[PDB]
Order: sequence, then C-alpha cells, then structure tokens
Amino acid sequence: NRSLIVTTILEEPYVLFKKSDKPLYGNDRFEGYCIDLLRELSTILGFTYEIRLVEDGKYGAQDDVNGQWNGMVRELIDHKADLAVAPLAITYVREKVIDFSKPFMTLGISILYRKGTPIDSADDLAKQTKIEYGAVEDGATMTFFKKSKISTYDKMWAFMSSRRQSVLVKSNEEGIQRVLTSDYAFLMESTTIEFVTQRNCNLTQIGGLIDSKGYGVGTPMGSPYRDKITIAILQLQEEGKLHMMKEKWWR
Amino acid sequence: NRSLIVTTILEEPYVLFKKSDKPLYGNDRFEGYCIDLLRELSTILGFTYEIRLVEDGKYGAQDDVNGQWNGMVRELIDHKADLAVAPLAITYVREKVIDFSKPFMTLGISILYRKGTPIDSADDLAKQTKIEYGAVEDGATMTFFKKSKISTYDKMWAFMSSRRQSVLVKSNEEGIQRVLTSDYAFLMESTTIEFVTQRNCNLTQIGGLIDSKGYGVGTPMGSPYRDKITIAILQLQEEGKLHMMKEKWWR
Amino acid sequence: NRSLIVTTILEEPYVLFKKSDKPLYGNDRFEGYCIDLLRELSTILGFTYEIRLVEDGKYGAQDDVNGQWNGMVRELIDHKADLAVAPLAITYVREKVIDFSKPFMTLGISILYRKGTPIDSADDLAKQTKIEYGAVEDGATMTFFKKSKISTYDKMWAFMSSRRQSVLVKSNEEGIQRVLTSDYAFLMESTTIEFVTQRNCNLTQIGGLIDSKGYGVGTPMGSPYRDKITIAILQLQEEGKLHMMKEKWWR
Amino acid sequence: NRSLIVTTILEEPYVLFKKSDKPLYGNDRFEGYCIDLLRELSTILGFTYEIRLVEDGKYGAQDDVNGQWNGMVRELIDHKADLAVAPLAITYVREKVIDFSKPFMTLGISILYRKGTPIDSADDLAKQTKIEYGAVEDGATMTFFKKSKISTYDKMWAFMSSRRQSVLVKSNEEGIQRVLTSDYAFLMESTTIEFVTQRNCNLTQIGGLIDSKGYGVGTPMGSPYRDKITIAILQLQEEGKLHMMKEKWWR
Ligand SMILES: N[C@@H](Cn1oc(=O)[nH]c1=O)C(=O)O
Ligand SMILES: N[C@@H](Cn1oc(=O)[nH]c1=O)C(=O)O
Ligand SMILES: N[C@@H](Cn1oc(=O)[nH]c1=O)C(=O)O
Ligand SMILES: N[C@@H](Cn1oc(=O)[nH]c1=O)C(=O)O
Ligand SMILES: [Cl-]
Ligand SMILES: [Cl-]
Ligand SMILES: [Cl-]
Ligand SMILES: [Cl-]
Repeated sequence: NRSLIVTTILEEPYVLFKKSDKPLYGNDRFEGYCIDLLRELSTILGFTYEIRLVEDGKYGAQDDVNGQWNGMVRELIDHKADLAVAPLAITYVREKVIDFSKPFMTLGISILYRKGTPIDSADDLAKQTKIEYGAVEDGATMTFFKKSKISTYDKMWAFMSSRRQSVLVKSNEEGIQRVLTSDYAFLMESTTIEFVTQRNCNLTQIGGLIDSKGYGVGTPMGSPYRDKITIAILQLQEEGKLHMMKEKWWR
Repeated sequence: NRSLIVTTILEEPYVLFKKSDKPLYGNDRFEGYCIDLLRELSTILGFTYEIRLVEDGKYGAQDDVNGQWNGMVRELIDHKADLAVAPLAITYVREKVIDFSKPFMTLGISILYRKGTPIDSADDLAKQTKIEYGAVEDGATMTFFKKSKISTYDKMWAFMSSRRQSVLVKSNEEGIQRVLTSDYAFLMESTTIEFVTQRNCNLTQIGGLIDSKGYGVGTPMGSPYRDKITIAILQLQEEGKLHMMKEKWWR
Repeated sequence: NRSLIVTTILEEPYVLFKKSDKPLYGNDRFEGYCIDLLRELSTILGFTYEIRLVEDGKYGAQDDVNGQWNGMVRELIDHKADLAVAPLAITYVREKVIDFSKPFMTLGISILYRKGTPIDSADDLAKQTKIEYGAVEDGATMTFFKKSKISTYDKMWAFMSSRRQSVLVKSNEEGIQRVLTSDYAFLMESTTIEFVTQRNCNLTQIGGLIDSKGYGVGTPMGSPYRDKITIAILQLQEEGKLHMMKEKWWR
Repeated sequence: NRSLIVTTILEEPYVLFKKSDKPLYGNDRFEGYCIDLLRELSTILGFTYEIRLVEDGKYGAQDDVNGQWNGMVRELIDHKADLAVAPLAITYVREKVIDFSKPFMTLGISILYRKGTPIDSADDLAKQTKIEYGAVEDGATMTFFKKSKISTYDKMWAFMSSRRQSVLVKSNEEGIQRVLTSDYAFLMESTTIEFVTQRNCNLTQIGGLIDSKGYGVGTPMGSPYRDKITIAILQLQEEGKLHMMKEKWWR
C-alpha cells in the first residue's frame, strides 16, 4: 500500500506552509484545516501520503477553447494525484469529470469589499461600472458567473469577462490585497470571507450568499477511496470534530 | 405628527420583553436587535411610536381557503400598523401585498437539530419518515416549502402538510423545544439558528442554507415611510451600526 | 346596461361552488376556470352579471323525438340567458342554433378507465361487450357517437344506445365515480380527463383523442356580444392569460 | 441468435447521444425514451442489438418521381435493419410497405410558434402569406399535408410545396430554431411540441391537434418480430411502464 499522492492548494486557513525555527520535513511542512482533515483521513482509513501543491496553481476550470480542465481537477483526471484535499467546491460541472466525497463544509459565494460604502449587494455592483470587481481565475466562483442565467450575475460576468486580465486574479489572496489597495470588490466563498474579515477590520462581506455549495475531497472518477472518504468525513461530522477544526482555524 | 403604530413579534434576540425590578413603561418595556433598530429609525426619521405585538401572534401567510393574509402582513394590509419592525422575511408573495425596506440583515433557511446524529442535510431528513421535522406555522419558511418545486423540498412539504398539527408549531421557540425533547428537526432561519446554537451546545445547524433572503421593515403598500426607512437602514449599514447591533445581541 | 344573465353548469375545475367559513354572496359563490374567464370578460367588456346554473342540469342536445334542444343550448335559444360561460363544446349541430365565440380551450374526446387493464383503445372497448362504457347524456360526446359514421364509433353508439339508461349518466362526475366502482369505461373530453387522472392515480386516459374541438362562450344566435367576447378571448389568449388560468386550475 | 440491427433517428427526448466524460461503448452511447423502450424490448423478448442511425437522416416519405421510399421506412423495406425504434408515426401509406407494432404513444400534428401573437389556429396561418410555416422534409407531417383534401390543409401544402427549399427543413430541431429566429410557424407532433415548450418559455403550441396518430416500432413487412413487439409494448402499457418512461423523459 504505497503512499497516496494528495494534491492541494495554498489558501489560508485551509492550507499553508507551517513556519518553524527548525527545519520541517514531510507532512509537517504544511498545516491548516484541510491538512488536519487529511491527517484524520489517513489514520481512520489507514494510508500514508505525500502532499503536492497543484503545479499550475489553479483550483480547476474547463478551457473555453479546447474544453480541457486545469488545476487540481485536471491533476485528478490525469491520475497525477489520488486525492485532492483542499477547499475544493463540489460543483455539477466538476462532478462530470471527477468524484467528490460528501461535503466537509458548506458555504456560498459572497462579496468581499471595504466597509463604509453604499454598496450593499451584488445588484449595487452590477448597476455601476466605476467600481471593478472580479474573482480568482479558473475557480468555481468564476465558473458560477460564467454559467449564470440570472440577469444580475450574467451582466456581472459580461463585465468581468470583458476585463478578464485586469479583474480576474491569480489567487484569492491577490483579490483580497487588491480590495485593500484599490476601489475593488472581490467575489469569493463565504467561509474564507469570514476568515478574512475576522483579521481585517477594514473589510466586510457585502450582502448575503449568492449560492449554496460545499467543499469535498476530490478523487479521480471511479476511485475506490471516494466512498471510504465520505464515511470518514461523515464520521468526523457526527462527532463534532469538523466543527472543532473549523473553530481551531477560524476562531 | 401622531405616533406611529409599530407591529412586531416576540423572537429572541430580535424582540423580547425587557426584564426589570422597577415597572417599565412605553417603549422601554421591550428590547432586542429590532427594538434598537426601531429606536434608531425614530430619531433618524423623526417620529414617536407605540409598539404593539401582532394580535394573532403570527408572522404572515396567505390562507389556502379564502386567500386572506394573517400575522403582521395582514395588520399592515389593513392599516392596523404603520410599520412592522421585526425579523420579517422579505419574500415575493409578501411584496405583492405589502412593501419592504431594503434588508437590514441577510439570512437563509436551514435546519436545527441535535448533534451527534448521521443527519447532515435536508436530503437526509427527506429520505426518511422516522425523524419528524417542521417549521413555524404561517411563516416564510413554511411558505417556502409549500411553494417549492424542488424535489427534496416538495416531498418535505408533503410530509409536513400531512402532519400539520403535529409538526408545524405556533412559535419558533416551540419548535426549538421540540428539537430538545423529541426526535425532531426544525426548519428555521440561519440568523436565529446561530443565536440558538450559541446558547445550546447540544444543538447544531444541519447542512448549509436552503435559500437566501433578508429581513426588512414592512409597511402598508404605498406607504411614504418605506423609502425613508430604506435610507435610514442603508445609512446604519454603511456606518457599521447594523453590524454593531448584531454583535451586541448575538454576542 | 342591466346585468347579463350567464348560464353555466357545475363541472370541476371549470365551475364549482366556492367553499368558505363565512357566507358568500353573488358572483363570489362560484369559482373555477370558467368563472375566472367570466370575470375577465366582464371587466374587459364592461358588464355586470348574475350566474345561473342551467336548470335542467344539461349541456345541450336535440331530442330524438321532437328535435327540441335542452340544457344551456336551449336556455340561450329561449333567451333565458345572455351568455353561457362553461366547458361548452363548439359543435356543428350547436352552431346551427346558437353562436359561439372563438375557442378559449382546445380538446378532444377520449376514454377514461382504470389502469392495469389490456384495454388500450376505443377499438378494444368496441370489440367486446363485457366492459360497459358510456358518456354523459345530452352532451357533445354522446352526440358525436350518435352521429358518427365511423364503424368503431357507430357500433359503440349502438351499444350505448341499446343500454342508454344504464350507461349514459346524468353528469360527468357520475361517470367518473362509476369507472372507480365498477367495470366501466367513460367517454369524455381530454381536458377534463387530464384533471381527473391528475387527482386519481388509479385512473388513466385510454388511447388518444377521438376528435378535435374547442370550448367557446355560447350566446343566443345573432347576439351582439359574441364578436366582442371573441375579441376578449383572443386577447386573453395572446397575453398568455388563458394559459395561466389553465395552469392555475389544473396544476 | 445474432444481434438485431435497430435503425433510429436523433430526436430529443426520444433518442440522443448520451453525454459522458468517460468513453461510452455499444448501446450505452445512446439514451432517451425510445432507447429505454428498446432496452425493455430486448430483455422481455430476448435479443441483443446494435443501434444504427438512419443513414440518410430521414424518417421516411415516398418520392414523387420514382415513388421510392427513403429514411427508416426504406431501411426496413430493404432489410437493412430488423427494427426501427424511434418516434415513428404509424400511417396508412407506411403500413402499405412496412409493418408497425401497436402504438407505444399517441399524439397528433399541431403548430409550434412564438407566443404573444394573434395566430391561434392553422386557419390563421393559412389565410396569410407573411408568416411562413413548414415541417420536416420527408416526414409524416409533411405527407399529411401533401395528401390532405381538407381546404385549409390543402392550401397550406400549396404554400409549403411552393417554398419547399425555404420552409421544409432537414430536421425538427432546424424547424424549432427557425421559429426562434424568424417569423416562422412549425408543424410538428404534439408529444415533441410538449417537450419543446416545456423548455422554451417563449414557445407555445398553436391551436389543438390537427389529426390523431401514434408512434409504433417499425419492422420489415412480414417480420415475425412485429407481433412479439406488440405483446411487449402492450405489457409495458398495462403495467404503467410506458407512462413512467414518458414522465422520466418529459419531466
Ligand atoms: N474554492 C474555489 C476557488 N475559489 O475560492 C473562492 O473563494 N472562490 C473561488 O472560486 C474552487 O474550488 O474553485
Ligand atoms: N422570519 C419568518 C418567521 N419564521 O422564523 C423562521 O426562522 N422561519 C420562519 O418561517 C417570517 O418572517 O415569516
Ligand atoms: N363539454 C360537453 C359535455 N360533456 O363533457 C364531456 O367531457 N363530454 C361531454 O359530452 C358539452 O359541452 O356537451
Ligand atoms: N415522427 C415523424 C417525423 N416528423 O416529426 C414531427 O414532429 N413531424 C414529422 O413529420 C415521422 O415519423 O415521420
Ligand atoms: Cl508531504
Ligand atoms: Cl410601546
Ligand atoms: Cl352570481
Ligand atoms: Cl449500439
């Protein structure tokens, strides 16, 4: 039973490089909610593993031209990883190419912006073009807008799409820092927004949740690990361990 | 400028009887998030008021038979009150008969249940008939299920409707107590669930949000106060006062 | 401009007595698709009205002996009513004695029977004499069979005719209840069959439509209201209001 | 017992290419109402099969000049297939050259058009030449008009025939698209119209059914399979399976 290769992505407080005065090795080099989850999965299900950072640095989306997937989703498809343990949104389009365990966390797309402004909803952003807004490129949020038939969101996509290179960022961190330096609103997941606004009193969520989804462990389609992982996650859920992990990393 | 009549409903931590040794009079007899909001609205917009508890003790739903509304919605329709300041959900069906200010709080329907169980979503409740579940009668949540066309929710309503007297309670507090004394899951709004679980370690929210909505001040349709109230709420929102009020009452 | 007298007949979901905990008066005593249609006609064309239930309880047919008409058709002929707003089939024989507006609904004669049987068409009923079948007396369906030169239907009429008092019922409701209690097949209009099978999972339509016709508002021949009514109906049609009414009463 | 060759044609929701990330093989490459029917026929009657799409992409009509048939009808005549399982209309002219099982579905020709217009019947289309209209070439609907002796239909055919290249399309999907991009009305079967309008709120059926017919499995004339197939279809009908299949694909 060789070690499983687990792909993930850097995103506070789910996954981050662990800091230490002394050299760190193997699994100890990383820490976070998803890293704790991965550890619990490994002992409950009995497996060793190597943590690999998704090489192209993306979550996963289908290319508009050739329809090929990228990010963690593509690494699973190509069997370059056995599992993807990260804040990976369970979506319909992704379920068509990879499998997901049951959710270990629920969330929804929302807006991150500076406080003190009259912007109070997605509509308030969509009805104007002065304040720019975006999302991380090749992520579930972007895909949500790209596929939305809801007028407000569809026009928001038209906006983002027409200014793609300027408003779609390489990482959520890049979008957050931007909201802090320029007149920019950032579309990202509520769980993360909670973490960010907790540590930046100048930031706030705008409006409520635009949708409802969950984070799940991804596996190559047909993987025998998916159902086992679901059993482990549901067990961690019932015992209140997932709640304890959330409190630990969010506070 | 006679005092305005404000209808509301008892629901912690939005509205509650203020406790005291010395007799309390007038507006001071009540307290809560919505009572603070009402106070801020009165000084900002310049009006005095009388707080009245909705006579039939209901939020508001349209009767199947005669299609007549009840609760605070009906009190506004009949002009028995000038404003309704309470955790009143802004919904399409209500907007057809009364007006709402912009929301002062965003939330969504979710599930309240005991922790330690294998129930992890609305689907887990819907696919079984042992564990009963319900909502407050004549409220936005019940109406959501009654009108839902979504498979899971549609069958959950079939369930609730067929056991109406047993599972649709007269108040949210009744539903919460039912969750603590029997194998019962309660469908109610996330903002309130947050408050309840914060004070009852044995309770927990199940799954994420089933929908997205907001609480707004209700007024008779055509009321000149609605737009004024919206300006006051948006101002309280911008200055961070609504956030301060939420923190104060949810702690 | 005195109130118009409108004759109609009881038939779910077109016309029915409205139920209420409190006393109902005037037009409010009735409800249904045709009652909604009548209301829309009254406001669009500007007239008040009295709803009268056809006294002999019949739709309308010509007596085999003296050739006199009965039902709603006869009430129009005798000018006992200004309009007939009901699920009244527009037929050639009726057009000879009264006028019809353009159709507000299209349908066709079909078979209502229990499911799980080998009966799959009119032919399957006609080729046997064990299973009895009928239609409402003095209605368009009966008249269709009585005048049909199509072998299968002509022999079906011979059958019904020879057992008239046993198989021809007083109302469609009587024929439906019978299909539910005995080995009986009922010939009636597809629109109504749709409503019935929707509420009785034990019932089903057998085969397709035996013919094609429509329901129209009837008026005494030469009535100045007929063309106006047609304008109103065509307007309700174009705006999708007739479709909305159908969905409302059929679901 | 070699596998039977089954000819069919692409037409939602009867027959369509099944979508998937993983490669699909054999029978699994297709799906739809008729594909489910075909599967049930194979297990009930005991045969394996190969699905082939009719080479010339046509349903079947007899050529004016050489009086030769084309489409699935011709493939059956020439014994290029053992069965034709598709939304194949049972018609008198086809019964002269191939055999049909009893129908598995009943329908009728009707009109597909945009809503909000004053067109309310075939007569409204026939009495004008501005709005063009047509049908799929080499199909039962076109043949119905081509052979009709009914005034309205006869002139509608004169119209279509004189503009054949412009108004007679190569597929029903082409006709539907034409309805959404130009002042065009499309003559097609009611079962399919139901499916189309259910998914395109801008479309609607115009008038009622112009005729009555059914879909049956086609076989070469004299095929020993035809009676066996009829027994299987009638059994599926009785048990309610055909109704279940219709609900599944029409939703
Ligand atoms: N978890 C997201 C990545 N991304 O992070 C957000 O907060 N929004 C977003 O699109 C994904 O799995 O695609
Ligand atoms: N806020 C609700 C009342 N009720 O409280 C809940 O939490 N659900 C629910 O239906 C309303 O305005 O109708
Ligand atoms: N609508 C019919 C009465 N009746 O109802 C049916 O369904 N068939 C029938 O003859 C009429 O106007 O005569
Ligand atoms: N099912 C038809 C083909 N076609 O599809 C329609 O809807 N009309 C029409 O002619 C046939 O078997 O010829
Ligand atoms: Cl590692
Ligand atoms: Cl008071
Ligand atoms: Cl009346
Ligand atoms: Cl195949």
